[PDB]
Amino acid sequence: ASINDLIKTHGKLYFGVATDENRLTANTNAAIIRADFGQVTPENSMKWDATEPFRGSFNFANADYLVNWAQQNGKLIRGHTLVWHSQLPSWVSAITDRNTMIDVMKNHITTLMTRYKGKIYAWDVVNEIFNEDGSLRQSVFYNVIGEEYISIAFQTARAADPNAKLYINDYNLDTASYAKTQAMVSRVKAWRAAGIPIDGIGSQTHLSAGGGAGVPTALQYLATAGTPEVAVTELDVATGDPTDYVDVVNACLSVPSCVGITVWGVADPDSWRASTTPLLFDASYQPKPAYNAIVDALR
Repeated sequence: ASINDLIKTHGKLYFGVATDENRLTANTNAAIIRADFGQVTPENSMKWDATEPFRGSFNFANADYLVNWAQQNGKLIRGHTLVWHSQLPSWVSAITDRNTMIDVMKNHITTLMTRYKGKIYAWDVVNEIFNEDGSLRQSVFYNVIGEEYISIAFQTARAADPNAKLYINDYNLDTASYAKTQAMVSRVKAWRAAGIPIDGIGSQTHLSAGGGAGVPTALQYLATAGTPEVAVTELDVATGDPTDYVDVVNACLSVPSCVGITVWGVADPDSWRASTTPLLFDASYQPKPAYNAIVDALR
C-alpha cells in the first residue's frame, strides 16, 4: 500500500521523501518512490555548496536530474535550501562587505528560483536561522548584512517566483515548551505582521526514540503562528520504531494547515544517521513495521 495515496484520502497534499540522482539511479529507490511517495526533496543537490561552489559559477546537473525525474513522475518538489549557514562554501562566509553580501545572497536566491520557476511547490528560503535558545543565529548573513537579511531573502524569493510557497525551516521544534519553538512562533507571527511573505513553517522533526509523543502539541503550536501552512520536512526516528512514526502521522492529521510529511530518505543504509536505522525501508529496500504501522494508521 502507498502511504502517499492513503494520506491524500485524508485531504493532505503528500507523503514524500528526500532523494537525489545517486539514490534514484541505484537499487530500487526509484520504484519505491513512484509507488509509495508523492513528493521529493533534494537531499543535497540544491544546496549552496552543490549549486554555486564559486561566485557566479553555478552547477545544476544533479538538481536538474531530480527536478526532471520528479516532473516526469508527477511528484511535487520542495526546494532545499537557499539561505543556510551550513554546507556554505568559504567564499560566501569570508565576505565582509555588506553591499557585496546582499548581491551574493540575492543573486543565489534569484538564480536558483528562476531556473525552476513554476516547478517548485515550496522553497526552504532560510534554514536553521535560530540558536537553541531562541535567539537568531549570528551567521555570516546576520553579521554582514544584518538582521534584515531574513526579510530581504523572503522578499527576493517572492519576487523571483510568486508561485512557490516560501518556508522557514528548522529542527528541534518538536516540543511546544522548548525555547526554540516559542521563538519560531513569535518571530514568524511578527515578521508576517510586518508584511514579510512567510508562507510555511517547516519542522524537520529529526527525532530521538520517544520523541514522537510531543510532536502533536508542538505542531499545533507552530500552526498558531498564522502561516497558511506548516509541514514536517525531514522526518526520521532513532531506532525507527513504529510508535514514534505513527505519532508524527497523527500530529499531521491533527493540524488542518499541515500539508504533509517528508521522510529524510528511503532506506536505512542511505540515511545520514544510518546507524540508528531511522527510516521506513530497510537494507533490503523492503518496507519495515513502521511503514505498515503508518498504513494501518491511515486506513
